[PDB]
Amino acid sequence: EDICFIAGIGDTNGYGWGIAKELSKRNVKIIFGIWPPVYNIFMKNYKNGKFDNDMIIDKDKKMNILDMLPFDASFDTANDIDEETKNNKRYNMLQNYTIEDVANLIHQKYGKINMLVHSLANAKEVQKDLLNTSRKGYLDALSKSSYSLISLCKYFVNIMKPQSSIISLTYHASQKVVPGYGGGMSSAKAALESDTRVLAYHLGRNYNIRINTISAGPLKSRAATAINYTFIDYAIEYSEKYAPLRQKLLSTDIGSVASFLLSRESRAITGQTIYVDNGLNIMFLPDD
Amino acid sequence: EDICFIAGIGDTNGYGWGIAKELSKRNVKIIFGIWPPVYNIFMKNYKNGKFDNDMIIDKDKKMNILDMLPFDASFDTANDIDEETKNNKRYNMLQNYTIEDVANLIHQKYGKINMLVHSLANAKEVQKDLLNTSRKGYLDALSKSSYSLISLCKYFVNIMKPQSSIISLTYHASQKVVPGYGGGMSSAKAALESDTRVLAYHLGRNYNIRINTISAGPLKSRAATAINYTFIDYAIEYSEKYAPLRQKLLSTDIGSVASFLLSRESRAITGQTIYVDNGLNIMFLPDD
Amino acid sequence: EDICFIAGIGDTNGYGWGIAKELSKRNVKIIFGIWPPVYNIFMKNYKNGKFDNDMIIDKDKKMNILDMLPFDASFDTANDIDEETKNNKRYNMLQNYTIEDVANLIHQKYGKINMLVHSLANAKEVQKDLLNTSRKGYLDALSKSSYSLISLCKYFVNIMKPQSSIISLTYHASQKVVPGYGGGMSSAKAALESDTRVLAYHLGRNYNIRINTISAGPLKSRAATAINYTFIDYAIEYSEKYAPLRQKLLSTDIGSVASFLLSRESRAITGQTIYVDNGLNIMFLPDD
Amino acid sequence: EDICFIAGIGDTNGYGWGIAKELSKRNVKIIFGIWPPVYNIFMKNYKNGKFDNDMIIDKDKKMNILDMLPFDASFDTANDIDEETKNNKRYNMLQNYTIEDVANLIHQKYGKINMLVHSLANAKEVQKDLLNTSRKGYLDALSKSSYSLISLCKYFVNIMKPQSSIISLTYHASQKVVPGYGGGMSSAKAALESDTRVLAYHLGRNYNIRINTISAGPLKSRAATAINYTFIDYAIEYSEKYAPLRQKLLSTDIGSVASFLLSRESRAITGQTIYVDNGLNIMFLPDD
Ligand SMILES: NC(=O)c1ccc[n+]([C@@H]2O[C@H](COP(=O)([O-])OP(=O)(O)OC[C@H]3O[C@@H](n4cnc5c(N)ncnc54)[C@H](O)[C@@H]3O)[C@@H](O)[C@H]2O)c1
Ligand SMILES: NC(=O)c1ccc[n+]([C@@H]2O[C@H](COP(=O)([O-])OP(=O)(O)OC[C@H]3O[C@@H](n4cnc5c(N)ncnc54)[C@H](O)[C@@H]3O)[C@@H](O)[C@H]2O)c1
Ligand SMILES: NC(=O)c1ccc[n+]([C@@H]2O[C@H](COP(=O)([O-])OP(=O)(O)OC[C@H]3O[C@@H](n4cnc5c(N)ncnc54)[C@H](O)[C@@H]3O)[C@@H](O)[C@H]2O)c1
Ligand SMILES: NC(=O)c1ccc[n+]([C@@H]2O[C@H](COP(=O)([O-])OP(=O)(O)OC[C@H]3O[C@@H](n4cnc5c(N)ncnc54)[C@H](O)[C@@H]3O)[C@@H](O)[C@H]2O)c1
Ligand SMILES: O=C(Nc1ccc(Oc2ccc(Cl)cc2O)c(Cl)c1)N1CCOCC1
Ligand SMILES: O=C(Nc1ccc(Oc2ccc(Cl)cc2O)c(Cl)c1)N1CCOCC1
Ligand SMILES: O=C(Nc1ccc(Oc2ccc(Cl)cc2O)c(Cl)c1)N1CCOCC1
Ligand SMILES: O=C(Nc1ccc(Oc2ccc(Cl)cc2O)c(Cl)c1)N1CCOCC1
Repeated sequence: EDICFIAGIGDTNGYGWGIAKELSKRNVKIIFGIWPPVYNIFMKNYKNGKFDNDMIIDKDKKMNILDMLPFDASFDTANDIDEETKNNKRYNMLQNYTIEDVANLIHQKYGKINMLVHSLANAKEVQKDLLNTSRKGYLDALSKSSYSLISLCKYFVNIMKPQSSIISLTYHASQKVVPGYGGGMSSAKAALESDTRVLAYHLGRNYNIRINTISAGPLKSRAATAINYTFIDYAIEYSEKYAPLRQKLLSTDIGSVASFLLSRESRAITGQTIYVDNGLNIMFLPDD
Repeated sequence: EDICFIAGIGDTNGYGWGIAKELSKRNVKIIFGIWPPVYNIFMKNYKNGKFDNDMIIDKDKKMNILDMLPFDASFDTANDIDEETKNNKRYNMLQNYTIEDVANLIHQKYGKINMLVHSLANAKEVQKDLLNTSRKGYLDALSKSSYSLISLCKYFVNIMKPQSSIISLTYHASQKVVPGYGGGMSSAKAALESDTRVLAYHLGRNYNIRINTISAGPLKSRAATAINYTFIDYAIEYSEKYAPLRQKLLSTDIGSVASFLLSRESRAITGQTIYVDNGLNIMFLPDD
Repeated sequence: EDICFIAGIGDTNGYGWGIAKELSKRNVKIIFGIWPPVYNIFMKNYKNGKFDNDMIIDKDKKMNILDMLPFDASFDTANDIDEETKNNKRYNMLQNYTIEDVANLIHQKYGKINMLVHSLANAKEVQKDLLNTSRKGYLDALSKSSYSLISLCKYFVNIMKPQSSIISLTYHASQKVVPGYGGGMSSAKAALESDTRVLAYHLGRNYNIRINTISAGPLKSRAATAINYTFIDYAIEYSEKYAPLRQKLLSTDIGSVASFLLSRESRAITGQTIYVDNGLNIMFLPDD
Repeated sequence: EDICFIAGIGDTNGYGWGIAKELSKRNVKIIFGIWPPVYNIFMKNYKNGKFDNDMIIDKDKKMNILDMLPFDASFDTANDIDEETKNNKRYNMLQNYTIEDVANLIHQKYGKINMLVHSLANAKEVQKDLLNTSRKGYLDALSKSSYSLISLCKYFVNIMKPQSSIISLTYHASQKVVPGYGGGMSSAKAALESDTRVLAYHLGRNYNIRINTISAGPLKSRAATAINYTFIDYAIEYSEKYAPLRQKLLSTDIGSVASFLLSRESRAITGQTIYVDNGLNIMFLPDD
């Protein structure tokens, strides 16, 4: 009897969605954590069947969405959330959306979960290059994109079965330089990729939980479109031109590998950056 | 209905067998390629029921062994087999056992296959360390345990459908040094992990076929015992003491990962070393 | 005519000192940036000849200390420094010790410098393990240990000659897990190691400056003693027991490599993590 | 007063020569080991002044060539040289040219040496890609360009002082794929980079000798021209266009790094691949 929390959703054009579709294939209950600023739009959009098409699985199954909670990766507990976001139009008429508040809500309603997905990123200044990034700007990126992963584990470790599994999405910009991947994201993902290891050790030895990370090719998600003729269009162009696998990478191409990593079928794998990127990661020089 | 060729089983105590079992679970049909030295024993042993306990699958399955063929990875085509090997006690009574000849035999009997497993390694002077390995010994190591992959691939690709997948097995002693892993075994493993990428580019672009490699943790196999209470018993103790996951590492743990990679679930992963080893590889210092 | 700024000093038992001794060997003017809280103790200690012994270079040379400035890697400009540290006993009777204020002071007095050393770390919670680290705690570590490097480059790029060179000290805890290396340091060093690359590209293409990083073995510095029978005593124990180079790693063992990296003799090397650690980094399993 | 043996010079257009020059600058004495095919030409050419322009060092130095010996890296001892090679036009008139024989010759003439350079690579089927490389071709690649290092080391160690150092040259196509780098050259390079560690452990612990390897950028050498406006001209264009450092890569750039590693300045570095390549290796995506 299986439950998965997915932290990081605001639409259906991302990897979290990809991941939720493939998990559904093996009958796993999905709990979405939506960033509060878009929680209400996402919810109204759901009710109104915008995703009814996107919720279909090959074999005549609905995606089994157990619940849909506001979730904000920038605050660990209730006592971390500041006054300005306390007023905030959007945040104001929701509650219990810190990391710890949602680890509780979920636990409260459905018991122990046993799969966890970190699928979120923010870098206020992704626009700028690493050199022109401000401290405040850089640290937000690390807080929201890297630390949040640790913070999830701490709070969710307590509501997880043993032999549970955690994942997290990463990008190659942390190993090799991609110009334009600014704001400290590259920085942020390096730490993620390393924290993944150290967590794998603490989580592995103490609770017998596994944690891994998926290094993803480029997908024209709502968030990648925000980066920028958008660098995501160029990343996909190059990738489909040059990657050893000449096909088009789909969000479920990631979903399947994730479903695998969240399953027992992978009990011997932990602390791994796993590359799901049509093989681009292995190339040095272009063919032309 | 998929068919897979596993190159290099001698007994039910290896990773090959582990991979055989887990594939069977997913209902894929098994062609075993066996080293002539041990062909007749394996065959005799199999007939006498000795493997019957070992062919038990959890959900009351047997094992779909489609065939058991003599096979030797040193010989590419028939004009390679030297007059001595040709005439040897073991080799004289057997036929069609070069890489090309079994690629043909299998094709005639069962048509194009879609999965290919490389689970053999060999090295004359394995007991001698790198410095004291002869040229003859080292090139032999590489020939048997590295090149056989490139050759398996040259010949087998033409009897494989597109979207098919190929995996091999490696050891972490290619990346960081474990002394006692001699005779150029480290060298061959490092070659095989590089070969794995170059081939992922050629096979990827030209056949839309994927190739990957599992860097496995330590197992008490027949051939791991051969290294000179032995180095493998020490390895298994270290792993079970110092690895993030303190569970005993089972060949079916590798088995199920190999299964995953050979399936369509892994359609966007290629050219990668995947570690299946309880996460030992992430450790720098023993905590104790 | 050569000048080097070294950001991160409070005594003579660290790597910055090691680095300053070896640079002196090739007649490079040294400018120390001391953390304000210990600036005055360090200065009084200097005047009183505590370091007169440590200032000797093999070949009858004094270390040429051009100047000694208070320097605080946690504030980028004057407008970043808060009220509490504005009162602060220690900080209060010093001025111009932000990153930008010192890039100016130096420039003002001696012109363009042409070698830059980042040799500093802070992680408030190094005591704890990654899991038990707080957000505030983690982000301090990244701010002080990782971001500061970027911040140096931005401000110092402007007072550097072209063909200048920058370095930074790192630790293997970012690639492989060392238990006990907590507080987000591991995290911090990963980002450093990656920022080093991305900076190498921006700095390389724009100003023709090189930037590299030195991955150091363990040294019983004043700061390592603070970590903890102190994990630094254990790190050295293991290292001297097991590293391929059986000798004792000295702070100048690092100093020489740094002097090399800061010289023109290395004009083709950039964005590199360079391991100066008696070779420990390359080992998997112990000998026993 | 140090002596170094450079294995593999054919002309003044390679990295060997570059390494020869930079060493000379540091006043170390040069023993050249030359491949018999080109021995007589090199020698004749040298006598006729043709290299005199090329032997200019900046600070009005010449070059301290202590000796120029015939040398062939395929033959370990004299009982290896087959009757055919023994009798060949080029090989018949020359003597003491196996790895052991020159290790002896040099010892008799000049006593124990302290520096050792490995700047040779060779591969029969370099023009064919990995998939289409024969077993014969590949093992030949490995024999010549990989094993010769392990053998140079077995024999030369006993005519080397402790604290001595050994370097070899590699290409980045061992890590990420550059197609056109065939015949198993990628494979040999990957072996050599693994060999480099295993040997750093054996030589480190048993002789207190260091071994490292320079992964060089592209140079218009004689042997780089041989690969089939050629692949190397494309390589040089890519490097000079897309690398962080847009300066033209010169063999003396490698030269001076090799010098550094062979000196005591690098006493704490061993088993490493050091990249000397204008930082190209850090790039994932071309910015343009
Ligand atoms: N698509 C790609 O090109 C690509 C490639 C490689 C890796 N990735 C990674 O995959 C992951 C998913 O990104 P995506 O591409 O699916 O785009 P996306 O827009 O679906 O993902 C970003 C999501 O995170 C949310 N978010 C931001 N801050 C948050 C916070 N504090 N709390 C809760 N939610 C928050 C956003 O609202 C959004 O829903 C990211 O970590 C990204 O770094 C993406
Ligand atoms: N066992 C371990 O502890 C371990 C750990 C990590 C990696 N690996 C790797 O996994 C793979 C399989 O390991 P294993 O322990 O299961 O080995 P194993 O005990 O199954 O023996 C390998 C098999 O290959 C066969 N073989 C040898 N030479 C051959 C040739 N020329 N042609 C055809 N067949 C040949 C042998 O008869 C043997 O049955 C190897 O590549 C090994 O490097 C093993
Ligand atoms: N010795 C080792 O065991 C070892 C090993 C590998 C790497 N390193 C790295 O080497 C570098 C130097 O450390 P060390 O071992 O020489 O110890 P150290 O005590 O000399 O270095 C820390 C110095 O940084 C200073 N500092 C802290 N925060 C600062 C700030 N905001 N502004 C200015 N200065 C500040 C401290 O006062 C201290 O002088 C560090 O980056 C460390 O991570 C050390
Ligand atoms: N040139 C480049 O663009 C480049 C780039 C990266 C790495 N490298 C590496 O640097 C090293 C030297 O490269 P290079 O371009 O200077 O080569 P090169 O043009 O100097 O040729 C190598 C030399 O080795 C000699 N040689 C070949 N086989 C031999 C044998 N069996 N015994 C003794 N000598 C032998 C050849 O005569 C030749 O002079 C090689 O290992 C190469 O892989 C070269
Ligand atoms: O954080 C932002 N950007 C952003 C950028 C990259 C991201 O992810 C990736 C996208 C593509 C690749 Cl190829 C890799 C990625 O990791 C994500 Cl998920 C978000 N914002 C919010 C505030 O400012 C506007 C944009
Ligand atoms: O090649 C041989 N030995 C050998 C050594 C390692 C091997 O594989 C591994 C086993 C354990 C680990 Cl931990 C890693 C491995 O790679 C294999 Cl399959 C075989 N021979 C020939 C000489 O004696 C008989 C066995
Ligand atoms: O930042 C702190 N600790 C600290 C820890 C490790 C450090 O460096 C290293 C030391 C050893 C190795 Cl082996 C590696 C290192 O990177 C440094 Cl320079 C500082 N503090 C200040 C506040 O709390 C008390 C201790
Ligand atoms: O082995 C041969 N070719 C060859 C190829 C690459 C080599 O080295 C490299 C050159 C450029 C880069 Cl960019 C990388 C290299 O490693 C070397 Cl020294 C030699 N032969 C034999 C057949 O024809 C004559 C030359």
